[PDB]
Amino acid sequence: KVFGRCELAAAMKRHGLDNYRGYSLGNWVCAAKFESNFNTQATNRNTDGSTDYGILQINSRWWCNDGRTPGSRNLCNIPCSALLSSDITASVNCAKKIVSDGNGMNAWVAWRNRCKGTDVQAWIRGCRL
Ligand SMILES: CC(=O)N[C@@H]1[C@@H](O)[C@H](O[C@@H]2O[C@H](CO)[C@@H](O[C@@H]3O[C@H](CO)[C@@H](O)[C@H](O)[C@H]3NC(C)=O)[C@H](O)[C@H]2NC(C)=O)[C@@H](CO)O[C@H]1O
Ligand SMILES: [Cl-]
Ligand SMILES: [Cl-]
Ligand code: NA
Repeated sequence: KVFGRCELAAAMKRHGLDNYRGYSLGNWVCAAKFESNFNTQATNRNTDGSTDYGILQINSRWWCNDGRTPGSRNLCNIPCSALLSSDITASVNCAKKIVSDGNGMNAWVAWRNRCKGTDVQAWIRGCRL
């Protein structure tokens, strides 16, 4: 599923991401935009053999099991394919654990390089929230 911008904003708010660990909703929408282009089915292989999955590009070295990332963990206790669903529940629940793990939203490379320190509120302009 390719979400609309305000559609995804509404979904993340309902699932409790707006100001989760202090990160306003626009941060999460900006992260999703540049990680996946709002596409729940996005996948991308990394040089270390791991793969990033879903709307928030959650990585199989740490967070989910995809059966092909040796020596990895599965800290969200979830198959990585669950992160590709049109229902973003699994991705949001896992994202809450990632952002709580010490480095905040710096765990998302695209967030650090393209959202951090910008006017992220613009990502929820015009949305009925
Ligand atoms: C969205 C996503 O999947 N991002 C991936 C990053 O999570 C991952 O970075 C590494 O993440 C782990 C887990 O959070 C980091 O380990 C944690 O480090 C903190 C700070 O030192 C420490 O307090 C925690 O105890 C420790 N947790 C565990 C379970 O060990 C690790 O430092 C990150 N590595 C970095 C930032 O280089 C990166 C790299 O695999 O991939 C992203 O896609
Ligand atoms: Cl915001
Ligand atoms: Cl933080
Ligand atoms: Na894994």
